[PDB]
Amino acid sequence: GWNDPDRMLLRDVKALTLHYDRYTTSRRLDPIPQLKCVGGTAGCDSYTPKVIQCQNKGWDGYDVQWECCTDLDIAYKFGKTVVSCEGYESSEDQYVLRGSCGLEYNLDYTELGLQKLKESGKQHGFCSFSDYYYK
Repeated sequence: GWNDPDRMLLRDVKALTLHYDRYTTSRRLDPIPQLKCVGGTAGCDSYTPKVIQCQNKGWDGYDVQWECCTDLDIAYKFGKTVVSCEGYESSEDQYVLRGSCGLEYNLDYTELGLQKLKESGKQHGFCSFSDYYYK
């Protein structure tokens, strides 16, 4: 229904700001951290971001295509990343619950980082094109 509280069309979400110490909203599932390191060849004990911004590159009429950019040591990159929001009524819903979106990322060594296995102190801007998980 068009007055259903906290109901938003996923394809029209333009951007996200995700915090490591905040939880997602959830009605059907279970709140999770908005921003979570879930693995990687460098592990989640290396530097981890506290906030990540993601843009929906298809917000102006197309399917969702999340791009999440940050600055990391040149030793590191994001591996696979996954954005996921809670479908309002089900995982098949094109409407999602406001506040329910979150990012999971893996923190890998780059091919240069694998040579050294520690931080260089030099940084690079890096963008991940996330896969989307329907839930």
